Amino acid sequence: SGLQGHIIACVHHIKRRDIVLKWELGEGAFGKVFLAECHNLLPEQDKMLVAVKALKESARQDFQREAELLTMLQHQHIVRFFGVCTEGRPLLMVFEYMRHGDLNRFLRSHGPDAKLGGEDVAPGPLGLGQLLAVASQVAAGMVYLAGLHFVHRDLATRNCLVGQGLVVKIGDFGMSRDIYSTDYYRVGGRTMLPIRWMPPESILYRKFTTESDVWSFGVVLWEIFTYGKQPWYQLSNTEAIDCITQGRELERPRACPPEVYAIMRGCWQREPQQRHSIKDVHARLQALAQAPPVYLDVLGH
Ligand SMILES: Cc1ncc(NC(=O)Nc2cccc3ccccc23)c(-c2ccccc2)n1
Repeated sequence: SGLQGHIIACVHHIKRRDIVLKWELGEGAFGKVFLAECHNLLPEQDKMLVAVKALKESARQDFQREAELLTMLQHQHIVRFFGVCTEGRPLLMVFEYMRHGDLNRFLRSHGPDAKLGGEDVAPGPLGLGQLLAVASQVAAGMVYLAGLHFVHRDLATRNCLVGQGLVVKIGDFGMSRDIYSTDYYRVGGRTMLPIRWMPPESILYRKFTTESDVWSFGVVLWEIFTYGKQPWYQLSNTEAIDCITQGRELERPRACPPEVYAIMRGCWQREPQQRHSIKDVHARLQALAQAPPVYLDVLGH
C-alpha cells in the first residue's frame, strides 16, 4: 500500500480558497487527481501549479497518517508534498506538479516506438547519458528511503515522476493499479501484486524488505534501458512467476552497456544478503552519469 505499510504532527495546511481546481489529470479506485492553481504557497511566485489528490470512515484516519508520513518524507528525489486541505470536502493532498508525468510514459515517448519538439531533451531516443541521469535520481530517492528504513513495495517507473529540466523523483498519486492494471497480478478480490518487479522471496515467501526494493530497482534499471517496456512482456503472469522463482534473469537490453548490466545483476542476487546496497548502486550510477562524454561514448559501442 506504499505509505500505509510504513505506518502499520507538523503537517502544513492550505485554505480551500487558495486552491483552485483547473481540470482532472486522472481517476482511480482510491480517488482522483487534478491540476490546480495554488495561492500564497511559495514566495517570489504568488501563484503556482500543483497536482491535487482528492480523497474518494477510516479513510480520514489513513489520510492523516499518510499526510504525517509525507510531511517527514522530504528529499530532492521524492515528489514534494506541500500539505493538505481539510476545510470541507473532498479532503486534498497537495503535491508539486511534474510536467512530463510518470517516468514510464516519459520513457516510452522518447523510445524507438514513439509516434514522433524538445525543450528538455533532443529529438529521437534518449542517449546513454540521458538514461543514466534518470537511473541515478531514482537510486538517490531509494537511498533516502532505505536510510529512513522505508520499504516501498511498488517501485517501478510508473511510480516515478518527471518534471521540468528532466528532474526525476519517486512518487505517485495511488492510481497505478487502475492506469497500469496489466503491471499487476490479481490474486483475489482487491489484492493486486506487481509480480514482474518482485524478487523470488516476495513471490515465494511473501517477505518485503529494503533488499526486495533493491531487486525492484534492478528491474526499474531494466525498464529505463528498455524505454519503459514491461519486464517479461513476452510472458503471462503465471509464466513470469515460474521464471522468477526458477532463478531466470531478464536479458541485457540493447541500449544497456555491460557495466550498467553489472549493476542490474548485482540487484538480482537470489540471496537478499548478497544484493549490493542501494547506497553503492547509486554511488556507482552517479559516477557513471557525470563521467566525461569521451569515457561515456566508449561505454556505448
Ligand atoms: C492506494 C494507494 N496506493 C499507492 C499509493 N502510493 C504510495 O503511497 N506511495 C509512495 C511511496 C513512497 C513515497 C511516496 C512519496 C510520494 C507519493 C507516494 C509515495 C497511494 C498514495 C497515498 C497517498 C498519497 C499518495 C499515494 N495510495
